[PDB]
Amino acid sequence: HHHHHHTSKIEQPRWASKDSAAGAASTPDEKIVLEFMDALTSNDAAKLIEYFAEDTMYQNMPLPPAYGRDAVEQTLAGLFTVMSYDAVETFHIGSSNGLVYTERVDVLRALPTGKSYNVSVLGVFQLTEGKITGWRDYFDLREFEEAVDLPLRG
Amino acid sequence: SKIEQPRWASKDSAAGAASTPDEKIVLEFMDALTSNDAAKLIEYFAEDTMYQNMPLPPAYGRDAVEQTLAGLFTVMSYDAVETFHIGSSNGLVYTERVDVLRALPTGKSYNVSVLGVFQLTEGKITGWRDYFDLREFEEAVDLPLRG
Ligand SMILES: O[C@H]1CCCC[C@@H]1O
Ligand SMILES: O[C@H]1CCCC[C@@H]1O
Ligand SMILES: [Cl-]
Ligand SMILES: [K+]
Ligand SMILES: [K+]
Ligand SMILES: [K+]
Ligand SMILES: [K+]
Ligand code: NI
Ligand code: NI
Ligand code: NI
Repeated sequence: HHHHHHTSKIEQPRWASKDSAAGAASTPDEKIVLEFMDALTSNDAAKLIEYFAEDTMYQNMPLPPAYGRDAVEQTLAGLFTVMSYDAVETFHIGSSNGLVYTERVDVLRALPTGKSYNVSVLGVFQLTEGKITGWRDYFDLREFEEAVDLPLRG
Repeated sequence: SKIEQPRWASKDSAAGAASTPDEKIVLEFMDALTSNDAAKLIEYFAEDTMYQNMPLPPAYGRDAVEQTLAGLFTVMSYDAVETFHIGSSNGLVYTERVDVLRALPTGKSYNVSVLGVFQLTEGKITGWRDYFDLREFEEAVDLPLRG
């Protein structure tokens, strides 16, 4: 067992547009996505999975995709066993053609190690009738792993 | 040596097409990338810009950006950049794409899954940030970039 380490709080980057609309909802889809982000910090897969279509998809890119609502829940749940969302901060959101884009920092705690880390993520969401048909997050896995002693690949 | 379109790519035939003047530019900026000319690419940038491949430190200012590009270009070159999804809002443009990248010391290639954001002011880039996993690139082409 290891104590919860300090949770370093979130830098507001120099490149963060200070047009305060850039990080604000503008479509019903965008509104949904932002709401979904807020749900992450609940670390509850049953809460999250309701946002998804049956015919959906989910992938942290340095990690294998989950195809199908059933696969996605397993992946989500799997993740929630070694890590936990403390905070999700979306600097920029935007949409087009059914896709929504979020520039974020996620604040995560590796459960086994108790270590915390702030992750630069750019995610894309696909919606269809208010339901997530795809969710893909882009980030660098090695530096999260190293930061919190949690080898996640393989 | 091609790029297969992944089963999750929007079949919306507009999704990957440039939709606004800012998105036309970004799409052009990336054909320009296969030139692998830092001197040319910097044309698209404003003086008050920044550039970061997020696994690597940011480059602030146009001269930094150019140099960091030039440096990158010493060890690698693009061969292709296919863009599946493109969209925008509030002067930011997002691209989901695949960069085929070749390592100059080893000759080995790797297709990189990328999601990038661009900030434009009056048709000039004032921010370009690519999100991707660095490790699987290195491991693929045997070219370390973050010791
Ligand atoms: O932001 C990412 C980082 C860690 C894996 C899941 C999360 O969605
Ligand atoms: O697309 C990325 C992948 C390799 C590092 C630089 C490039 O911009
Ligand atoms: Cl799909
Ligand atoms: K700047
Ligand atoms: K917005
Ligand atoms: K839009
Ligand atoms: K488009
Ligand atoms: Ni231990
Ligand atoms: Ni301890
Ligand atoms: Ni501590």
